[PDB]
Order: sequence, then structure tokens, then C-alpha cells
Amino acid sequence: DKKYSIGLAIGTNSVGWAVITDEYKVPSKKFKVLGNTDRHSIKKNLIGALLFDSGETAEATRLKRTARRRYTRRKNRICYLQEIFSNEMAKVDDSFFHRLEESFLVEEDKKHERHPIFGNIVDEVAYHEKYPTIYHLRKKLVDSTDKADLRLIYLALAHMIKFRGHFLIEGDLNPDNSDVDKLFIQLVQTYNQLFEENPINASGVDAKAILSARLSKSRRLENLIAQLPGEKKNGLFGNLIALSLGLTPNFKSNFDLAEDAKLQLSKDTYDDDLDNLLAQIGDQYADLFLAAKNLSDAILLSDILRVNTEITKAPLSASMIKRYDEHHQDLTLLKALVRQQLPEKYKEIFFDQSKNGYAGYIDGGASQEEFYKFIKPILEKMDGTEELLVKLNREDLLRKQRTFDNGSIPHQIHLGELHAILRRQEDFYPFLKDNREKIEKILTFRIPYYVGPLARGNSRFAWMTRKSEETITPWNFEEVVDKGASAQSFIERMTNFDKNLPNEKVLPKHSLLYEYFTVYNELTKVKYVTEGMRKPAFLSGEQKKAIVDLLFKTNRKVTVKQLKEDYFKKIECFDSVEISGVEDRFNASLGTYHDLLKIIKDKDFLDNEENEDILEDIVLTLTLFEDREMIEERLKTYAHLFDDKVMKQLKRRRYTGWGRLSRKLINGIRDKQSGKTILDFLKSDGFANRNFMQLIHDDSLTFKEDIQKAQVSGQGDSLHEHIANLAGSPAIKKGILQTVKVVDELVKVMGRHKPENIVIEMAREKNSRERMKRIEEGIKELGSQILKEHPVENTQLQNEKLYLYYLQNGRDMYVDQELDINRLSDYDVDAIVPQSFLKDDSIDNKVLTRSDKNRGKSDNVPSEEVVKKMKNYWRQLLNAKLITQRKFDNLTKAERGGLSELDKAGFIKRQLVETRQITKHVAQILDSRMNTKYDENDKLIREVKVITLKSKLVSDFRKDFQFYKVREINNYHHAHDAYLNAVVGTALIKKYPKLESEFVYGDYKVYDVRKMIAKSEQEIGKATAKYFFYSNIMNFFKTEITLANGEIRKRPLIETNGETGEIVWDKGRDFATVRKVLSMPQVNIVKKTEVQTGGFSKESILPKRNSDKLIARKKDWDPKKYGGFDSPTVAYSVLVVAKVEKGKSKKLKSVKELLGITIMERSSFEKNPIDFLEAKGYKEVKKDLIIKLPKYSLFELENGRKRMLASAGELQKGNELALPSKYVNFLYLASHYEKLKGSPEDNEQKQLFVEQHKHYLDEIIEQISEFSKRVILADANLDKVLSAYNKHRDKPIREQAENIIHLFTLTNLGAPAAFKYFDTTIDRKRYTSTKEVLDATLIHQSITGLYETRIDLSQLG
RNA sequence: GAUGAGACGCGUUUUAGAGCUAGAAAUAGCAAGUUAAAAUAAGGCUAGUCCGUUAUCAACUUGAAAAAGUGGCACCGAGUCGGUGCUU
DNA sequence: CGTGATTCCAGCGTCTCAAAGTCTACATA
DNA sequence: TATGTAGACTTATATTGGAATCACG
Repeated sequence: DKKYSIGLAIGTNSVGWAVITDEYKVPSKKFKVLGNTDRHSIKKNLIGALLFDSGETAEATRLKRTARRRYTRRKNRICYLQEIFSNEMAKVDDSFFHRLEESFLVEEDKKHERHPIFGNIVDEVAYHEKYPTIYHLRKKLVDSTDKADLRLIYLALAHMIKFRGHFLIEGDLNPDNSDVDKLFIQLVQTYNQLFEENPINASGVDAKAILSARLSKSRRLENLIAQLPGEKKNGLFGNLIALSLGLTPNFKSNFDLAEDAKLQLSKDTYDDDLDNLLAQIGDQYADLFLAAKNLSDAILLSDILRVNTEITKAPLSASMIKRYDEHHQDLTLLKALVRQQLPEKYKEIFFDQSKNGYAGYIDGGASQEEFYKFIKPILEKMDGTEELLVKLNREDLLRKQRTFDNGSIPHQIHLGELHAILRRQEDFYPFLKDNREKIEKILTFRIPYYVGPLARGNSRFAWMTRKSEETITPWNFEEVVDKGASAQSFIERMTNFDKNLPNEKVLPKHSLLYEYFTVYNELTKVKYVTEGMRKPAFLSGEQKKAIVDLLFKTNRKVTVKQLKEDYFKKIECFDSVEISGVEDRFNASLGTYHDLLKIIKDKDFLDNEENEDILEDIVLTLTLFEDREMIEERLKTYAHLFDDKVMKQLKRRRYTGWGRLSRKLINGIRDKQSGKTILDFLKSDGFANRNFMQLIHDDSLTFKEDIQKAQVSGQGDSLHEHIANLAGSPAIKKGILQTVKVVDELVKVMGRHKPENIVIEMAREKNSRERMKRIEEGIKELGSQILKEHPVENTQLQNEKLYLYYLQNGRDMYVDQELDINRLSDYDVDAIVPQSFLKDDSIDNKVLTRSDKNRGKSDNVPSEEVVKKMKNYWRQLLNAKLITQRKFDNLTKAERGGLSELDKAGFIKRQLVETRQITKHVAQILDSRMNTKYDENDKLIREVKVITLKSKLVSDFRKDFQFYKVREINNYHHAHDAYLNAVVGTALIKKYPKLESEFVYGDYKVYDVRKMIAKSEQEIGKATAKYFFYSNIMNFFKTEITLANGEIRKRPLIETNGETGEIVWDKGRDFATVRKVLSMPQVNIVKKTEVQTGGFSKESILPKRNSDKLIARKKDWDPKKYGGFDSPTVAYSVLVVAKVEKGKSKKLKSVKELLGITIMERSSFEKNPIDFLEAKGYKEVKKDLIIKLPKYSLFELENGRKRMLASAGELQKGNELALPSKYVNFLYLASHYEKLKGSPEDNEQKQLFVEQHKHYLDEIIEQISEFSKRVILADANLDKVLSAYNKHRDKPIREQAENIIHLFTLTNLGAPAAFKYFDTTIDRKRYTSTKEVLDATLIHQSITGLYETRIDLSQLG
């Protein structure tokens, strides 16, 4: 069996796979083809790509699920309201509710009278005339005290409940006083009454504007205080204003109180918190705080409710009535003005629904903004519309009762109006008095966020727990739901578990055990040196215990001075001590210990370990919740242990935040031999004092083994669940799953022989304004005038050379001279650290100079000469933030620090390793699926080595050796990327085996940086273990080791391993082999078929029409009378071979056609296909001939023409256009697809090659035409493209190449799309017929497409 | 970063808002114009203040199904694989 | 009168939860 | 009066199929 390797490239839209061998040549095999087709043997290369639709997020599903939940909860609330009214309404009217529930049906299908409210035309007309809107009726029922018909009361209550407004506002503000100025004046009056000796002059203070301004509460407080000279924000009046604004002011200082008078109107405890305050200073100040609360309510009402009428109790219904009156008056005035001045526009404005006039604003789809935009010029053109123009500029011209800006309405206003109606109508209806609080509860009820769906399971989003098994109603939710228990489950489920131990609950941030762990972990590294001691010593167990007892348990924060003096001098009698570790202040602290010591006032209780767990259960309660009532309910279990004062003080104490390590990770697991936990080791570890990092990484302890055994595949019940649990986007996880299945299929393909290596690469998944700001700040800090002489826009800064020029302030970075913009093309861009040490494209890693030769010494950093010349200039640029600290250090690396071997190792590590961890998870999954056997030492046998590569290495490999990629040519680039990843990974691990530790999971481990770095100049790689003095990693591939000086160090034609001596690269035939691989016209492109799901149809209720395409919104709602949905998305088509009656002849004519199965009908079709098809009209269906065709089903026609089944009546182009490599390279070079990076001589050679191969352009177009004539069959589009190409033959080569790059989408795989050749627009050619594929060859393709099943549909039947 | 929940305001739609006069009618002219109720993905069985737009995957065989099983190799070339040898 | 070509058109805004960043003014040494 | 700290305000586009329309030989 020949050894082979598998390379894969992972993306969010594609998975590229490639199989390589010992020659780095893609193999080729014969694959059997099943089916009735004549062909039984085919040939396919082992490199290809798999294309699937990107994974879609679940946010849309979450929104369209919460929407259904809300629209089923509102209906239930309305039903409850009806249930309250059932008996009395039935006494008054027996068919009122049936009318209201059958109002939507037409008169023909109605079982009752067509007039809902009264059942007769006369009373309906009278009601509508008397009450044009529901708001008139609501206001009448609020203010008027006369008995009214029960139907009107029910209608008002229903309209109030069904639209109750938001619940954002906190607290209770049922009183409707909202005039800011009047309540501010009353507060000032009360303050002056209480404080006569110290009055406040509020004259000239615009309280309304200041308090109601759209600004922060603190900002408004400061503004208001600024208008009071002798008053401060922290004063009593300032604290009252802050409380009114929603802050939390402390009245302790104002009244010299011992108790901290913290009062917030949002907190539920305020009712007590105020009274307690009134207990100390008396009840004389109560009226002041009540005036403050009234002012707060007025401020909260602010702009949303702005009507000012004293008589009306309802402050919102009168607002709607005033709006309606303004609308009517403005309509009459505008109608008169239009009839007088512009009679020709009257019909267009008041009758054309298609326009954005009044007709379209009322009956059409025109919104308020569109109507304003359409009518502003007409009002400005006419006379007498000054008030109308003012209203338009104030967004109150011809407004409707319902609008877009009623979302600010707090539910308190609707609650108050409903309360007023109930108070005004309960005097005539006993049941309203009996059920007033029930209706108020219905209106105010709202399922708390921490309770969740009231579903007792039977779902995958419910966590609520029940106290009694009965129906939950808004009136009994407190006693039928275990709210306290359910809140704990909520908090726990949406809080991440310990990363090290997925099954262990994490600890609170302020937990006592967690604080002990943090202190000890840090304490296990402190040392002390004195006169008598020869060497600094680790703090022993007894020493650490004494330090904790004397310092950490007596001071919240322990400073280094405190450690030196209070312990070493007081106990150890040490006069001079040096402390290792942190200096000045210790970051860790036992804040919780001192906090509990202050409350309970029982030090022995805290120091007793027996209470430890209990204390934890307290701290958890202080962290788990924030509601004081729930905290009290939980802490009630420990009420016997502490006094009531202590219990209340604990209730007032609250916390937040979580740690990162679990309790079991601290004191749960124990080492096998020692029998000590992590905390036990931290308290005493002899003279080693190993910390947590050392403890969990020590091979001599079981902690590491236990962590490895626990964390490994904690979700490893299967492959789907393990990938799903991984943290990452849905698209990337779908790509991971497809890559794993591709690996399994490839392993099956090659005779069940595991490949030697698996290389994986995962693709990497405004700014001009930022650049402008940075350049402006740097120039203004530097004081230069370069912007005055050279204006520039933000977009122009996207050019690298111009951006670097402005960053350097028009000065050469290596020479103390100026640079010219118009000469930038003759200048040079040079890397500070050369390519020999680090291949990169970072802006900081680049410098704009007149000539690179001026860099002085080039072997190791720019010479000390340039540093001495312009280190001050570099520092000046650094201070202006024009260059970064890293760039400055690299520029001054000549003598800031000698060229470091550590820096070279860091460069190598940065180039090699992968910063992301998701790639590590993918590698672990692949390794666990491949490596399953163990050796004699019970260690894993790593038959398959999994390598992870970054895209930078492959991109640089592509750029160095003229192997270019153009993503918009075809989809082969994914497969080519996978192949190059495989080649690069295999070659890199064969050249330098020691890199396996960096590139493989587990087993192999690093040793140091000394053995990696070689000696100066060329060294013997084979003899000396030294591998690389220069810090490049891929320069062995190329034929010349370049340098910043331009010096050349040629390499042997054949590169081989130093020790083993095996040939790893033959530059004379391996590059040719790669070229031949990339030139292969046959590549396995298979689109992953995926049955479509989602919306039943487009979500837009279309108006009634005479067409069968409409889909009914309800079973009995005929689309011809009530409209319905349109465009049902087809889940998958079904090929049916049956007969249908031929109309009048009544003959069963044999037919074969594609029937689109919609998502709506999918379940019915799958339940019984025969009955569904017979209902559709087909007779004598061949059940065994039924073929399921999901979306993207592949069909082949004559001359290799391929199509994909996009739907039942539309097709997509199914062929790939394999362009020759030379044309691809010419298009890449000529169009400047990427930046023109490289030596100027190389750029000149590339330009010469482009100019000498201009004819390619024509040839390319010719090829495309032929491909169209072979695959596209779009005569009009092809002719237009040819005419456009012949039209712009005089255009520059770069522009023509760029247009051709975006001209390639004519035959791109997938759905057709319109494109632009220069200014010519070519629309997509759509294949609206699927008849031909009924006689083509259906090709079912595997995930890799190496196995294919070809069925001749024409041969069937 | 990945989820998950509780709320709102809309939007859309049919019917209700006797639209009128002069026309034989078509048509003309005139008046009014904001609101309401209902559904908001077909509905299902588990009858829930639940759930239905994310995740799954080619075909066949075995199977209800979670799933397993089902295809030679080398060689030269290369327009989306063509042929040769070997195995067979 | 099928048939190719042309055109439009698609449901959408807000808040809360729960998170840290950062000032800040009353304790605190 | 120079810090510690507890609190509290602040921050956190196009795609593509369907349907109609529209010419049209």
C-alpha cells in the first residue's frame, strides 16, 4: 500500500480536500458508477472542493418564536378579560362576543349581523359619529359619571389591555401630574417652609428645559445646581433633585444621620427606607420627600405625554383627541388652500394611493416620514402654510392616532385610565367592583425574566419549576410557580461552568474558599532575605498561616510594608527584608472575610471550618440573586444562627461576578499518593510551594492526570453533539462537521489505510476616518503644516504609500530628508526587520524611504548610524502616535538591545503557531477519531499526525513561487489551497521534526530556545543540532536566501533532511509537479445537497385577487375573498411518473414532470405520498419510480452541460470554467488584484510579461464565448458582452483585466447574477424551464463526489 | 464571543364605518378621510399562558429508526478524464 | 399564445435582562 | 489630607426565486 496524506481547508462556505503522496502529485483512480447509465467506469483526481450554503444563525428563529409566544399570550389576556365579562355581557347581549370573533369574515359567511358593536346599522352609525375614535369613548367613560352600555365599557377595557405600553419604567407613578415647573416650584416652596433661614432663589431658573432635557441624570443635576449659586449638588436640595432624577443620593450628611440614608425611588425597599429616615428626623420632612417623588414622576412623564389640560383625568386620551382635532383642522385648511391655489394637485394628493400624498398616507403604504418629504415642497410653494410648515418641522402635521413613537408610553398611564374607568363604572356594575383588582392584575401582569416560559418542560427552553400542578393564571402566579427555585436554575444555566472541569459549578468571585486560593496561590512565591540568612527562602506553612492570621485576617489589604514590619519585625525580629513577587501592594485581598466580620461580629464563627459550607451558601446567595426579598427567603434557613439585625445587614449586603475555577478544582480533588487537595498543597508544600499553575502542570502529581481524564470529550456522546458544543459560529461548526465527514469518506476511499498526516487550515473570518483622525492628531501634536500644503481625503489614505508618507510627515524614515508625493513611485518600502528574520506585511513592520540602500547595515536591523541620526525623530513620531512602541523599538534595535536569539525564536513561533483554539479543537477531534490504539506503556499510538497551519504560510508560498489565486474565477481555489496546505505541512514537518511539538497535540513538547537558535553565519545543519540562525521558516523552498542588503546565499537544487537524509524537496521537478497539479482541468466540485427549510412563504399578506397562486392564511379563509400568502418556498422536488385526465377527452395521458413540494405540504406528503399525489391530480403513480430531488440536484445534458435544480421551475448553471494557469496568472498580474509588493525590478519584469502577453486578453474572451456556447446558451448576453469588449479595446490593460475579473461571473457556478462591464449592465439570464432535465442524467454525488450514481430519467418509463 | 428568555410599538390584510348629487347608464362634479375588531407564519398532539424559520444529510442494502454496510492497483498522458498494462 | 424579455420585491424599529469600563465622592489611614 | 473603596453612571448589503408585466414573432 502506497503511503498518502490528506490536506483539508475549512471555510464557512467551502471545504477543500486533497490527497497527496510521496511525489507531492495528486493521484488518480477508477471509480465504479452505479445506475442504468451506459458509462460504468470514470476517472477523477483526488483533489476537490465541497460547496454548501453557509450556516444560518438561530437569531431569526428566536425572534419568530418569541413573536409567536407574545401573539399567543396577548390573545389569552383578551380571552381572560372576556371571561370576566361573560355573565354580565350575556345578560346584556348574547351575540356580542360572537360578532367580535367573526368580524373578519365577509357578510356571506357571517352567522350574525354584520355590524359588530350593536347589531344594527343605526346604532353603529350613531356610535361612530359620536365617537370617531376609541379615545373619545375612553375619555368619556373616564370623566363622565353616567351609566353606560356594558359593550362600550368592554370595548374600552379591551383596547386598553391589548395595547398596554412598555414596562421599562421602574417604580409607581400612577398620579398624572407632569408639569415639571409647577412641581419644582412646589418643592422649592416646601424646602423654604422647612428651612426658612436658608432659602433658595429659584427665580429665572428654567426647570422645564433643564430637567426634561435629553441628557444624563447627573448632567441634568449638575446643570440645575449650576443655576443655584449658593447650593451644591451634594446639598440637601441637590440630593432631593438627584433622587427626583433617579439617582441614589445619601441623606446621611444632610441630616447628620448615623444610619446611611440611601434612598432610591426604583428600589422596592424605599417605602420602608423613607419611613426609617422619617423615624429619625421626624415627619415634618415627609411632605418634602413626597414633593420630590411627584417631581420625579413629572420628569419621568416628560415628552411622551405633553398635553396640558387640568379638567381631564386621563392625560393620554385627551392627547389623542387633541391630535385628531389638529389633524381635522389642518385637513380642512389644506383642502381649502389647495382648491384655491393648486387645483391640479388635489386629485394626486387626496386620491392617488400609489403616491406619497394624503391618500397614500391614509390608505396606501406611505409612512409619516415619506408623507412629510412628499408634502414639504408643496407647503413651501404655497401661501398660508407657515403654521403647517412649523407643524411639519415639529412632526405633528396630520399625524395619526397610532404612530411609530408611541413606544415611549409607560404602562402606568393606561393603568391609571383603566383604574379611572373601573372606579367610574363599578357604581353601576357590582361585578366590576368585585373584579377591579383582577382586571388591574391582568393589565399589570408580566412573566418575570428570571422565571421563563411557564412550560412544565415539553420543550427545550423551559426551566420554570412548579409548586402546585394546576393552570397558571395572572392572579395566582405567586402560589402556583416556584419562582425562587426557578430563578436559581435560570442563573445557573446561563452561567458558564469551570473551563477545566465542565461538570463542576464555578465559584463566586468573592467566595471565601476562592479568596483563600487566590491568596495562597500568590503567597506560595513570596520570599524574604535578611542579614543572618544566606539565601532567600520560601514562606513555610507555619509562616503562611501566621501571615494570614495576623495580616490578611486583620487588614482587608496587606501591603509589602505591612508584611515586612508587622510580621518579620514583630514576630521574626527581622530589621531588613526583601520581598519577592509583587511590590508595594498585594493585589489579592480577603474582602469577604472582613465584610462578614463587620456584619456577624463573630470572628470565631468565620474562623471555624465547620461553618465553611454554610458561609459559602451565604456568599452564593449574595451573588446568585440581587432581589432582596429572594435573598431573605434563601437566607431564612440560617435565621436561627444570626440575629435579626445581622440578618437585615446581610440582606443589604449584595455581590456580583463569578470566578473561573470550581470548588472541586480547589479542595475537591486529591492527589493519589499525598492525599492532599489543591488548597492543602497551597497551605503547605514543604519547601517547594508549588502554585496552582505548577500544581495542575506537575507530572509527579495526579491533578494533571485527573484534569486530562475529566475534560477530555465531556460531550463525546457522538460527533454531532461534540461539534455543536464547540464555541464558534454556526457556519464554522457546519464546516467542521463537513470536514470531518470528508475525512471519513477519504479514509474509506483509500482502502481503509489511515493517512500519515492530516493538515488543516481554517480561513480567516470607517477605517479611513480612523486614519484621518490619527494623522490629524499626529500632525497637530507635531505642529507641522504638511496638511495645509497637501490636502488629503480619508479614502486616499487607503493607499499604503500615502498613508506611510503622512505617518512619516513627509520625511524619510531612514534618512534625515524630505520625500515627494509625486515621486512616491520611485521611492522604496522596506521592512525594518528583514524577510530573513520575519515575513510580514504589517504597517509598523514597513518604512517608506528614498532608497533601501540607505539603511546602512542590513544583516541585523538598520545600522546604529541611522539610529544615532534619527532616534530623536523616531521618538517624536512615537509621541504623536504616528508610529507604535514596537515599531520604534524595532527601529532602535541596533543598540536598544542586541539582536536577540529570544527575539528570533519569538518571530519563528509567531510565524508557525496558530493563535486560535477552535483549530486545536478540530485537531483534537480528528486525532481522537484517527488514533485509537495504545502501546505497552498505555500511551496513545499517534499513527496520524494532525498539523495546524495558518493562512499566512500558504499565502506566502503562493506569492513567492508565482502560484496565484483568483477567488472570482472558479471554486477550484479552495481545493488548491487544501493541496498547498498539505504540501507545506508535510514538507515542514519532514524538514524540521522538532516542530511537531508546535504543530501536533500532546506528546512532543518543547525544550528551550538555546537549542533552536544557531550560531552566526552558515552552520552545518546535519552535524550541529542547530537548525536556523536566520529566523525564516520557508526560505528553504526557494533557490536563493535573500537579505535586506540584497545579498544572495544560493541553496542546493535538492533540499533534504539533515539527519535522516530523505529527500524532502526537488526544486527541479517538484515545482513542475505542483504546476501540473494546479493545471488539471478535472476537479471534484460537488455542491452539498441540502433540503431547504424555513418560512412557509414570503411574509407579506397580499390583497385579494383572482389567482390560484395565493395560499390561505386560514383553513376557511378562501384566498379569493381574504387574500393570503404568496411564493411558497419549495423544500424539495419529487419526480412523478403517472397519468392525468386530459380534460374533456377524459383519457389518462402519461406524463412525467417535477412537482414542487412546499414546506407547508411536506409533512402531509411524507405521511402518505400516494394520497397526496392523487389529491394533486396524478393517477396511477409509479411509487418505485418516485425520485427525491433536493435543492442543488445535479443533472448532466449533452456536451457536458451541467445544471443544478434550484427549484421546481428554475435551474442554475452547473458547470465550472477551468481556466489555464497562464491565463490566471496574467489576469492576476495585469489587474493588480493584490498590492504590487516586491522589488521594483520584479515589478518591471511582471509588467513586461503582461505587455508581451496582451493577446491573452482576446484569447480569454474567445474561450469564455465558447464556454457560453457550450454551457450557458445565453445568446443576447454573450453578444452584448462581446460588443462591450470590442467597445473598450482602447482602455488601459489594467482596467480591461479588472473588468474581465468581474466579467468571469457569467458562467460562475450557482445562480445567475447581473454584472457590470465598465458602464454596461448585463442582467442575469434565468432558466425558467425544467422540462429538459426530465430527460437528462441525474448525478447523485457523495460528500467528496468520488462515488457517483448516474440515473437516466429518460430511460425510466 | 456563543446562546436564551420577558416585554413594546408598528406594518400588513378583510369587514365595519348607510358617502352624496347630476347623470337612463357609463361618466362628471362634490363630501369624508385618521379609527375599530380578527389573524399574524398552514397547525399539531403532548392540550401546555406548550410547540412549528436554527442544527441534520447524496444513492442503495439491512433495517420502524438512533445507525452500520455496500466501490481493485500501477503506468503514460490531460478541456472537467482518455487510454494502456496488471489484478480480475 | 406560448415565449422570451423586463421589472419589482421581498417584514421592522425599541427596551430589558445578565457583562465590564470608569469616574467619584464619602470613608480611611 | 493623600488614599481605599463602595458605589454608581457609561458602553456594550445583497440574494435569489416568484410573481407580474410586457413585448412579440
